[PDB]
Amino acid sequence: HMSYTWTGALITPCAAEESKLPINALSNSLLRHHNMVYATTSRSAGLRQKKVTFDRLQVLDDHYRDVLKEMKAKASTVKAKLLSVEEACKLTPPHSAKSKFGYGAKDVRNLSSKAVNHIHSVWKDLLEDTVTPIDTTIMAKNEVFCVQRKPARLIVFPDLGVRVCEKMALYDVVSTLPQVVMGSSYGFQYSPGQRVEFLVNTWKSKKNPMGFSYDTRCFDSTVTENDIRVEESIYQCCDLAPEARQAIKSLTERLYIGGPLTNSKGQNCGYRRCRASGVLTTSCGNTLTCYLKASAACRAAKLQDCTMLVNGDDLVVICESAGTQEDAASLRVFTEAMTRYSAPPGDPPQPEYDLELITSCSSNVSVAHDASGKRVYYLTRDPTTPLARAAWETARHTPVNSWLGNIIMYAPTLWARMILMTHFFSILLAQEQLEKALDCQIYGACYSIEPLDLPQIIERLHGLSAFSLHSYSPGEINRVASCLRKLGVPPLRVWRHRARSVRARLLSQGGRAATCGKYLFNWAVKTKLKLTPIPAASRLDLSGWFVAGYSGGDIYH
Ligand SMILES: CNC(=O)c1c(-c2ccc(F)cc2)oc2cc(N(CCO)S(C)(=O)=O)c(C3CC3)cc12
Repeated sequence: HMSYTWTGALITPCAAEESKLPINALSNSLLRHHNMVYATTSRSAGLRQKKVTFDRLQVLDDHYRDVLKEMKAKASTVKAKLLSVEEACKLTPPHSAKSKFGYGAKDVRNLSSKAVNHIHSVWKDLLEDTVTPIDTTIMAKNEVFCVQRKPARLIVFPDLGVRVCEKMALYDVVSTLPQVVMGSSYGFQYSPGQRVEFLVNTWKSKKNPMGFSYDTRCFDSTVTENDIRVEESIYQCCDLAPEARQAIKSLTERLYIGGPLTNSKGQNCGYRRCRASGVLTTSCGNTLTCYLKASAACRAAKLQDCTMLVNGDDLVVICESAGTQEDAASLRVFTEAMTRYSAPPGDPPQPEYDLELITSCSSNVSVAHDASGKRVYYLTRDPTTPLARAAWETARHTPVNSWLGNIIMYAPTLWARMILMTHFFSILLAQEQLEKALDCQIYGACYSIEPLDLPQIIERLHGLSAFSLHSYSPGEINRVASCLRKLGVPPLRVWRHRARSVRARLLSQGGRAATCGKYLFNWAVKTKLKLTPIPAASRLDLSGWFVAGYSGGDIYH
């Protein structure tokens, strides 16, 4: 019962891959220790293949089937619609990988007849054939990290035509079902501000709160055929159009449960029997499956008043404490239950008695103070990976601008405000590209965003306090400072100095540029302006934003 079988054909690249940090005239203004930053390449895919390849065994008990019955009871209340071809086509990213069959993402988005004709033929075939495995391309991801080296992650995805049909059958399902089935535990529903609020209120809801993060070793590889059938049975509880049901069963049999792996050069690389990383249902399936198993394991471990927070394969549980020694015992029982369900941990879970000491999705809760002095809670992280990618993006144009994503999702943080906003607005001012829309990612979904609209977006995801936070905590300041020394990034005082320059330059352009200077950089100056609610922030249609996650899902807004 192996996650993968392999032929020995290599996972080949699509193009030239750089492993070393590109340097330009801007590089040393951000980061001087360039040998610390690297990009993963297909060269390391061979190592990743070994890591992700193992036997899965599953022992399913009454807690499991009990939780699944409840999950299905809530699933049965969901009505989901089929998307039209044209609705699905406009959800396709502009630089989504082109079809093998003679069209690309822009053909799809323009509703070109060749594209649409092929998509109708793929759909007709899904309705007619519920057995034939669907081909997938396997590729190494190119992502940037700091040293102390990870191997390349693997992306497995079907043809463009198939991807549009997934949207047609399942987009409304994966968008509406997870909140209904999991309620407040479904993490992708929250803005970062709503998410902190939920965590703190949940932490406060307990008499003696304890919490842990539970992170599964190679989650996609732990997902069995049973797990993918159980997900399908949940989707099928929904009130669906008959073609949707058939297409969902076809996509499950032929794509989701498994299939042949082909490289970029067309060679058969092997065969998948676990989760594909680049299908529509990756995030939702993972979130459901992770919730099912973890809720069941809570019951096996008799944890009092478990609150789950689940996003994909990331899981935090906050529950009632039984004292440190017994909590420790209980976590091992939790871990014992999860492992039996084929979800063992990378690192064993540790109980925590301070909300700020729990880390999941690389992030933790911390505290600062707003204008009035009142404490505000916010999500932050070690800035190392964000900064290493900022350094890469200073010298190379990338299809996803992590700096922009990081400004949006960590806008209230010290390091995003002082370093990322300062640095990238300076570059944008110099190139006169403040109004140029840039592709970025929030919860795995693709967004095209104009840097000038950041103040609006930040106010909506965080509120006006994002522009007013101060008196950050000694622990947080310490981590950032230490990261800046390790990477060879100038100290925070240099950034305050440059921010005043950036601020004045932005004000000197007037308009939306001036708004950016006023709101984003008010922290930089001594005589603080008063920051009132932004007129335009109310106008912005933030629907699609924070209903669900779509990591690997090939979704654009
Ligand atoms: C189950 N885990 C969670 O819900 C998350 C926690 C977390 C929870 C409890 C805790 F004690 C410490 C941290 O922090 C997060 C940050 C992000 N973001 C970053 C995505 O990498 S963000 C800052 O955009 O909100 C996300 C995004 C993926 C939805 C999810 C979580």
